[PDB]
Amino acid sequence: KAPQETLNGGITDMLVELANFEKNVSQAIHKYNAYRKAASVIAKYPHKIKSGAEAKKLPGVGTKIAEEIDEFLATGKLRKLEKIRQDDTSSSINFLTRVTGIGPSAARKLVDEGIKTLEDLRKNEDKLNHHQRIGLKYFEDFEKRIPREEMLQMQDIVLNEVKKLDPEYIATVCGSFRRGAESSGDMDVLLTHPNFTSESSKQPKLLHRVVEQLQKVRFITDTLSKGETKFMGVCQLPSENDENEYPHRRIDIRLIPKDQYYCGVLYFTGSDIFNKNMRAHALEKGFTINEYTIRPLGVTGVAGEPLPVDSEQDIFDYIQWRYREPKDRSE
DNA sequence: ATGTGAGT
DNA sequence: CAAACTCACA
Ligand code: NA
Ligand code: NA
Ligand code: NA
Ligand code: NA
Repeated sequence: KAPQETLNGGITDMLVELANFEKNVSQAIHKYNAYRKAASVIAKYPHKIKSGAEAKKLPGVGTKIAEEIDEFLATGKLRKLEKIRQDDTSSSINFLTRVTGIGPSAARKLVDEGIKTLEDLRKNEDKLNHHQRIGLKYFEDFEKRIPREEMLQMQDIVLNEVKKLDPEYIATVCGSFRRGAESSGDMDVLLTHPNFTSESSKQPKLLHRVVEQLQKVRFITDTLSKGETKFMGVCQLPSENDENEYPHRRIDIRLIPKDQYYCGVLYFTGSDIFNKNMRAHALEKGFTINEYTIRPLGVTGVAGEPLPVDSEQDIFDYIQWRYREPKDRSE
């Protein structure tokens, strides 16, 4: 058990790095696609590949990748990948990409202009948009881990402010934090209200009222993006008078229809492996579960009509599963 | 009925 | 989990 391999990680590591190079250093979408699928199919392969020709029999694996595998099998390396690794251009592109807001397109532009380091970026803030400038301002903070006792404190300020606005609101911090992790890198809040449903007249101000109120108490300090259903921004714990100021953190807040809430909470509580195991069991029972709904499945293996859900428990009830605590949703 | 770049 | 989905901006 077993579970995943583990058996050809060296090959698949090579191909994924090659894909990332071609996607976002070269502008070569087809090469990127081909490496990605070749990596994915090899990763499923239950035997330790001993030649390029053995890999070649797989669909997705052609002559060029088979030859790269020989070189990598024979030597312990691929010269082509050692050169990419040593390449200043590609390394600079990948570093700049760590800034939230900067992606391959803006990274290519910046490196072509000689912008490669944080210091370089901190001297050319006029080349960046608001998202990227906020990404840069807090670059160090946004790579920092977030202790659990911090997440909890963050939890009951957004939970409390939301209540004092209107007790009808339901807000939940999901992600690994919900499933019990000793640290996260981000806070992921799911928000809803009884008179926003998938059939209703929308009412955009549900999300804005809570965002505004969190800025008002100085929890939210910056905005990366903000629409009628989705907010992404920055928050901070209140510092103690003077002394140590807490690092700034990424927080997302998402408004979801009431009749779709618990499927979202379920889906964004994870974990990824749990989720896969759960939708797999659902299929065994004749149900399909996604982030929005759970639907029965018909004789022809296809049906719909969302089932009523006002609880995580309800989803479990339908697939005849004992309710699983988030605390034990690792697998 | 804008297209792309990003982030999740 | 990739894919689709939001949102920002040129
Ligand atoms: Na990125
Ligand atoms: Na300048
Ligand atoms: Na999280
Ligand atoms: Na996240």
